Amino acid sequence: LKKYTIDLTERAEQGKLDPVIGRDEEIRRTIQVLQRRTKNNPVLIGEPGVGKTAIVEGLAQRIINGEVPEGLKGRRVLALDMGALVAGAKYRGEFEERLKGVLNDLAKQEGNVILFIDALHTMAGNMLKPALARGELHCVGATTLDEYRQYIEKDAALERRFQKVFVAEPSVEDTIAILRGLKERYELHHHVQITDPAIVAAATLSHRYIADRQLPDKAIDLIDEAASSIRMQIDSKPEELDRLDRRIIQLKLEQQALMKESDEASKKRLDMLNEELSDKERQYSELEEEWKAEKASLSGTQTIKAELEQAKIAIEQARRVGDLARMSELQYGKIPELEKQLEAATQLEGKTMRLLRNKVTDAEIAEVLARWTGIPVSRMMESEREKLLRMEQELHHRVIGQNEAVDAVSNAIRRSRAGLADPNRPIGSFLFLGPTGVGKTELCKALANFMFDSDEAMVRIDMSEFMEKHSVSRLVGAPPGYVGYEEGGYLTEAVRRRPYSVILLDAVEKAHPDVFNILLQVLDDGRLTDGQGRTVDFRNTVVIMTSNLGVRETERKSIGLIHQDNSTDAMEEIKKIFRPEFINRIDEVVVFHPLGEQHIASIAQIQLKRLYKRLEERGYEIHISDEALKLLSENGYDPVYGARPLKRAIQQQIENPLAQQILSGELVPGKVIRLEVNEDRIVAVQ
Amino acid sequence: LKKYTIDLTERAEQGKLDPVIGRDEEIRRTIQVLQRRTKNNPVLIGEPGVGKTAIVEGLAQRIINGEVPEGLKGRRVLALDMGALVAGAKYRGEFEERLKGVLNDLAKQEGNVILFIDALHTMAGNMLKPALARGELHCVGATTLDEYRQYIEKDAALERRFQKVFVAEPSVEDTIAILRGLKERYELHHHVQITDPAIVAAATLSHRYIADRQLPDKAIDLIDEAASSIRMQIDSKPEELDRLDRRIIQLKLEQQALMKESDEASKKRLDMLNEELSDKERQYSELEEEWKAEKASLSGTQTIKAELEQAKIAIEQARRVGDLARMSELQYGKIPELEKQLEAATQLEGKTMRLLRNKVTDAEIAEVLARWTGIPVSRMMESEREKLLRMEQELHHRVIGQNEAVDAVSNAIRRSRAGLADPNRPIGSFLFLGPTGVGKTELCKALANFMFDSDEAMVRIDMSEFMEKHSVSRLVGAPPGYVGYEEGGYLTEAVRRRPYSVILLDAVEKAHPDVFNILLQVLDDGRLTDGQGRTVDFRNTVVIMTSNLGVRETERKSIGLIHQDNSTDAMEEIKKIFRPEFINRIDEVVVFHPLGEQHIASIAQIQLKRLYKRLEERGYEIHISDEALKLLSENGYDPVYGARPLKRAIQQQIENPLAQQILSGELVPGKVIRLEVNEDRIVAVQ
Ligand SMILES: Nc1ncnc2c1ncn2[C@@H]1O[C@H](COP(=O)(O)OP(=O)(O)OP(O)(O)=S)[C@@H](O)[C@H]1O
Ligand SMILES: Nc1ncnc2c1ncn2[C@@H]1O[C@H](COP(=O)(O)OP(=O)(O)OP(O)(O)=S)[C@@H](O)[C@H]1O
Ligand SMILES: Nc1ncnc2c1ncn2[C@@H]1O[C@H](COP(=O)(O)OP(=O)(O)OP(O)(O)=S)[C@@H](O)[C@H]1O
Repeated sequence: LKKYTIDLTERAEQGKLDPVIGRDEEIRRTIQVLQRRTKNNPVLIGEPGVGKTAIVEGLAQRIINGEVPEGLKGRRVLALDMGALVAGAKYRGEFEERLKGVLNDLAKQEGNVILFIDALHTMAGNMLKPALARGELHCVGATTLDEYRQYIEKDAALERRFQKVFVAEPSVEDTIAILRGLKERYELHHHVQITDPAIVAAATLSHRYIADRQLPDKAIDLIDEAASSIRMQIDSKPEELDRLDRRIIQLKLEQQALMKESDEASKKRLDMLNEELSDKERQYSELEEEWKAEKASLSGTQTIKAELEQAKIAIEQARRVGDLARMSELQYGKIPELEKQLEAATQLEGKTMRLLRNKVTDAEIAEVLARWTGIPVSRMMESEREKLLRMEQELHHRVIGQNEAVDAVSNAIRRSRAGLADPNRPIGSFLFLGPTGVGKTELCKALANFMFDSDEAMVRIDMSEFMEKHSVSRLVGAPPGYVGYEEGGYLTEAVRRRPYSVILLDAVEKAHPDVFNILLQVLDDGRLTDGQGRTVDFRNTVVIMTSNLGVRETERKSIGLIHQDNSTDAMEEIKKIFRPEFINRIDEVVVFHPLGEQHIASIAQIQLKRLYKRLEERGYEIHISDEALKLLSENGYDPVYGARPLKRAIQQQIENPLAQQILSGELVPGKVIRLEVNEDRIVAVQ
Repeated sequence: LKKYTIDLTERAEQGKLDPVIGRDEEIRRTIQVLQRRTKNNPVLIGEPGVGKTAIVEGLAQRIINGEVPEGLKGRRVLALDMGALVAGAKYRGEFEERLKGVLNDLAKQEGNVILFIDALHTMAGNMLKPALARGELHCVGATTLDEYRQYIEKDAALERRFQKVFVAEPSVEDTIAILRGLKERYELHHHVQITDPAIVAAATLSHRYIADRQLPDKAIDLIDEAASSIRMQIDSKPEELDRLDRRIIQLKLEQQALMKESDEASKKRLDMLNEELSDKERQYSELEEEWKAEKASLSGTQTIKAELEQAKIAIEQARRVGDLARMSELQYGKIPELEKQLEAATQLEGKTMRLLRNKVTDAEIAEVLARWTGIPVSRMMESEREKLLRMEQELHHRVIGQNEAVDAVSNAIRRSRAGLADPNRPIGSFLFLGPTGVGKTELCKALANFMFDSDEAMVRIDMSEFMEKHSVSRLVGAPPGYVGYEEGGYLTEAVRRRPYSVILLDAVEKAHPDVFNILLQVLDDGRLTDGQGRTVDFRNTVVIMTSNLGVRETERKSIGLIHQDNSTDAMEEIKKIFRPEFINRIDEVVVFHPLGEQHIASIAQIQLKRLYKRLEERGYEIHISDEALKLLSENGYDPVYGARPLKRAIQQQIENPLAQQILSGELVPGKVIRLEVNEDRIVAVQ
């Protein structure tokens, strides 16, 4: 027992370990397990970073304070040491001799040690199950749920002797009570000051966007590491003193260079640099000496921090012994004086700590979490009126015409960012009708590039492939007997990879109606459960649906024809192909129009602009008359596609004779091109 | 104590560590990890040779300069001494005894000395875990990726003990700056001079051809071995001296035989050999003397290297301790003068160096890599445009005929590699018709064997197989839960293995127009989604499509008649059977004709080559009459299948009775065979 167990109550007796904060329902709960005659060995169940070892240790603090119930007193938690057990040796068989010897040793201690085990399922078990079953060994185990189920949930010793009690992770305010629990410990680790929006924003946003790990832990190493970064920033010499310091080192060692001067007559002219030397000396001693004043302020601050910690260790040892006159002479004696000189120190640091910032901001936590997640917290919390009001201009950068669409859609996005919508629905539910490549593709990449900040959030799934009855098994999930019964279909994998994404559904009318029913279910729910066996949320994505029934009616219906016509017979075609309660579950019915010749001209322009970039690579620009712009305007257009042969007319009239000529060497970089017209085409000239 | 530890800091103090170049950021991140109290122990995660130990030692250089922040002021780093554990460990158990005792007197140091351990996955050491749980020491680790992932991913304690730090393989340019750093160390240790394009081209070729190692280490080995080999040339006796040494030692053996003369008219002739001894000994003496002159001057400039480096060491320690008159003494004093007569020595080699060479150049680099890889210096001095011009000639070496294809397609490949169009396209997107066995895969393996230097970049696709809905399931992949998804798409298999491929397609019009549309997605964007759905990028890959619908008119338009008309009536029929989108996708509408009659004779003797090898292995030699060759040309040729029946017509017609005649003994080895013509059969004649 000298070799294999750590007395946790000893380190609690030195105050070497932190107090637990909160979670006394779990503590009392475990106390309600420890009382028990059989199942003397409880099983903690929880995730990493939860606090279960702190449950054990604060339980030991309740032991050493005697605040545990009577009879539970008299026994001492000495937890099983990791790596004292096997431990490390050349042979096999040592493991069982050590197991035996510690069982004889706890046998001769007569229960007065209660034995905690970290990670029960890893640490076999031959001599264990009898002494467990007798109840003589009053140990304690702790593991996770899933690794219990895979270590095993099943077998008779494990389910027999033990009692599983599981926990939750704490709530946001609960984590605030945690950080207000241990913030003094981290402050004397850190010697900084702490803002309250830093910790409530840390718990809230770390709660929201970190789905992997759990409370409290992600908040803990956010606050800890960020505060360490502030320690490194503070404890280094100030950057103005650094930028001065480099040229001042340069003049003081250039002074070393110019003491033994070669020409006292010819290089007597150096005395200007001797005067600048003295000026940099004066301003240098001023800036440095200001920083020494900061060092005196921060030094006295850390002293009254430390002496307040000594007052708290003293008052708590007075709680352990129960010396009440000692408690009064401490709490009236030391504490209010260090409180008032604390407030004088903090108001003085509110005054003169101009250059250095002991206070940490919520903005620091935003920067560190941006360095983990990748999203800037500017994008969370800039002027939301700036981005949300510039959104229309953002669209009319790369999506031309189509004002009604960007209005209704954009306002829907606005009230989505409001939070006024249902948290039991996906974000945006939209139907689009119109030609392809005229801006639909631009709309998807544009909007995912706006909110989801990249074009990658778009997921295209065509429904033209999905015709037969088996199409639902294709895109959703397979039946058994197949690997797709572990894989699922396309959609579940798509949102399964990208939680924050945009879903695109092309030519959606061709499918069987069995598709359309679960389409109604993802319209109602924002959830669906796959062949694999998991629920997949859609509360962080927007479904975008396109059909091509009345797209040969959408080329004509806008602008110049009535929406009641194509709405009547195409909603009638919905009545053939859906029920319009599905239309009740889409949010908007959005219609597009073909482009005016000015739009077509401008998308020819911005289509050329990337070629102007790639000639900016080589060293060229290009000037084009409205004649040749009418050639790309006429040849780049078709009624069936709109803008899709634009690249075709451009490459076929332009890219091949032009870069033909650069493969002839006829074109000199740094000499500008003007694409002047040919006979009836485009030709190139330097 | 003193026995059981290496201090790195006293080594960087005594210059025993190496200077580091350009890794500040991850050092800063490392300090940000090290300032924590828990999980404060970072793990360097990167490939071997990447710079991890150098990051450690350069951090110790910031220690020994005091450049560290005041959070890490005065803290110590001492490296592990495993060899002192086994020093004196006379019996088993004493190793772990000194391990724990050294762990104790380190454990009383308590954070002042911060340990580094490399190769942490190698580290028993379960006993080292609880002292880490106490934090009585402080550690830095360094291991690999999957070592970590099998290492502390399992131990939930150790993932709370540690933390990831990644170091990627750096820029080429900072690696050049690293060589700028230690180039004084390697020129001064290695006695020679090095130019900067040796560093630059060493980085370019070393980065290009060897990715198995990492930066910087491969370039370090190139420079180290390279310049050390130049110094081996300096050591080695020159070639005039050793050729003359051969001639004098033969002159001493032969003349010594002539000195012990017996014959009158034969051996009294020896005086001409004696004056030849006078000649070769004088010339050997003079070239010998000039070699001692070059070794004299080069020895002198080596001494000035040592003297100037002593000025560097003395000025650096002079800047450490701050000895003022020593800094003015050395800086104003030795280093300008030693640079003056240093330039007298480098100018002195600037004239006098005729016999030996000392400056490290790019030819030396190409030699040293040419002696590692065996890849010739011709390959490395090949520019892009060099093989772009050599494409016609080099493929005409293998593939004679089809000058349309090699010349025109060679122009097309120069256009694609040069930058004609949008880079989001496949490199080669054309149509290459022709019957089977007349040059198709011949030209495929020719192409990939030219531009990718191997035949293996090939996959062939049959559209006539692909008439169904499992077509797409075959070539690009079945959906999940379907047959063939285990095979996937064989296209996605070979392209997913080799991204630099050449794709063959066969008889395109027999397929379904889904594959014309999947095909149309291929010819656009330089990409495609597979049956799984993820993108398969095509911008590094040439596709080749045949159609056998011109088979008989291809085999008649083969010898003599121009093959442009095959291309154009191919545009007639194929334009009729297709849509003009796909027609505008392909750039050159090509068709592979069968070879000429004399070219058929060339193919025939090409197959005869290995046969004649087998013959002259045994002393045989077949001559062939051109007429019997012509009978093979009309016989083994198929107007349907080209010359595919020709090979089986060779073995089937002649070779089995040829085996009966060689094996008969009738045909005698050591004798010429001519393929004379006894009757309509071809029968060999001795
Ligand atoms: N409610 C809490 N009160 C105090 N500290 C807590 C609390 N929750 C978590 N912690 C801290 O979070 C860290 C991890 O919790 P632990 O006490 O080690 O238990 P754990 O998360 O279950 O880890 P285990 O038990 O080894 S799997 C410790 O530094 C705890 O002090
Ligand atoms: N910035 C640098 N300046 C100078 N030398 C460097 C630099 N980075 C890497 N090196 C060299 O690269 C060599 C190999 O890298 P290491 O520092 O050993 O880290 P490594 O990736 O762990 O290599 P190992 O030890 O073989 S696993 C070192 O010995 C240095 O000589
Ligand atoms: N242009 C050519 N030059 C020389 N030999 C050729 C040529 N074309 C075909 N051959 C011969 O015919 C054989 C088969 O033709 P290939 O070159 O492979 O064309 P193919 O379409 O792959 O026909 P296969 O291999 O039977 S599917 C080759 O192995 C050669 O022996």
